Amino acid sequence: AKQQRAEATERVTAGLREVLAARERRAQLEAEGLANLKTLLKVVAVPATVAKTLDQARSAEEIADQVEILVDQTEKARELDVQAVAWLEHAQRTFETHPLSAASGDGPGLLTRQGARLQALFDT
Amino acid sequence: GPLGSAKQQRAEATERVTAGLREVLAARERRAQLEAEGLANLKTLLKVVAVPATVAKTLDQARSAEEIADQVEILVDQTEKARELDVQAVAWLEHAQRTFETHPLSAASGDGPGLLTRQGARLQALFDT
Amino acid sequence: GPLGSAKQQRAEATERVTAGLREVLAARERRAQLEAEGLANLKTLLKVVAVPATVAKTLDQARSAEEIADQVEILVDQTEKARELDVQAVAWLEHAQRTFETHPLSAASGDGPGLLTRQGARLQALFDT
Amino acid sequence: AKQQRAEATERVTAGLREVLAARERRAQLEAEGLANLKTLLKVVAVPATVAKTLDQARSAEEIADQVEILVDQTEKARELDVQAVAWLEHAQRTFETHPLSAASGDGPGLLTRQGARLQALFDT
Repeated sequence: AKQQRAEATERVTAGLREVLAARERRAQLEAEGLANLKTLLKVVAVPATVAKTLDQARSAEEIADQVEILVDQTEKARELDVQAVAWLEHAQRTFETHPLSAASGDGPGLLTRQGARLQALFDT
Repeated sequence: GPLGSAKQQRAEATERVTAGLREVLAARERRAQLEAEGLANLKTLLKVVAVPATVAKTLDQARSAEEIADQVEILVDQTEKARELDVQAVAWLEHAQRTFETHPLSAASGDGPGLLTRQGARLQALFDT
Repeated sequence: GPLGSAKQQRAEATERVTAGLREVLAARERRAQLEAEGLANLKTLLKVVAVPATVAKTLDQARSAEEIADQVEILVDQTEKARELDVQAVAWLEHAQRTFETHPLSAASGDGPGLLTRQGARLQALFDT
Repeated sequence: AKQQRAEATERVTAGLREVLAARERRAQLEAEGLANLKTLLKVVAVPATVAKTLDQARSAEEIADQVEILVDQTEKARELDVQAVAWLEHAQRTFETHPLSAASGDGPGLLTRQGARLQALFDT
């Protein structure tokens, strides 16, 4: 009867030893995995935004969060773009007719020199 | 009298000259004030459509339509540079998604979906347009 | 910017010119205003001694020292003409007194003194000076 | 007794007749005297003031009144003269020093041309 109680106290201690050991090993490997994830992600050029923060990321989760941030920034850039173009075609039209800027006998409109690159923005 | 009416003819001559300058000067001061009014209204007209914060913080202070035109050239450049960053950001995000689907630290395992699974929605949005 | 700072150099040039006229005009307007102040004080100075009614009613309205000078020439002439009337008036009054002393309608009779007897006082006054 | 009463009623009527007659005669002569007084007065030139009124005078008394008036006017003229000279020497002095009128490098004072006749007035 006593034999089974001694054997049990030991199966627990060995169990802890095995659990602690398996954890320390999984940790070290996951670290390697995180290091290599970062390497893999860098194969294609990394936006400056996240690059300087990507390396400091302490888990894959932090990298994913950093991705979300970039996606958010990228959405907001596109709607500024939507405003910016809306205002620029408005600003162009305004400049074409206004006496302080319009194409007179005294030379072209103030925005004629920029007429080229403006039409680029509008179509695309 | 002899003295007094002669003196009066000199005064009228002095005034006709002073009046002459006054007239020229006033034409200038008026052309100025009207151009100023023109600039004020130019700004009002431009603001009818919402002004990008970039341009707004400097637009009201503009001392001529030329300065406003320069402020436009700037916005155009910023917007071009934003648009080529958009290309970089999407190329990398397309790569990151691909990377995440397959990597053991992030892949959809038996333990729940991939880490970027919840963002697949917003991602495919960016990709098509 | 390229457009805006060039425009600024033209504005400063326009203003330097406008400022130039403004400066010339102001020098004139100031020389005028000071001469005006001079005239006002000329009048004040002249009134320190009582001004003959002749000259007074016109002195304040005077548009220059010249008009005041003319108004003086006048007073001098009036005063000369008053002084030669004084000679006529006294010659005749001397004659009238002499006439009255002897004429039966006026002479000191037994009925009381001559008619100009009561005025002999004021008469001899006029005569000596 | 009755003789003296009749004679008395008549001495009164004749008395009135004589009184009325002596008065009408004294009147006519005094008139002649007034006419000739006027003539005598005119031997020496008559001031314009009184001349136009001297002829209309209806008695010697009115002529004397007209004399008084002339004497009054003549006194007042002399004291205006006293003022006028007082102010003119003051006005001269003022003009000599004041910048709007003074003898400059640009020609003499405004009252220099009148300097001559002014000194006439001051001395006499």
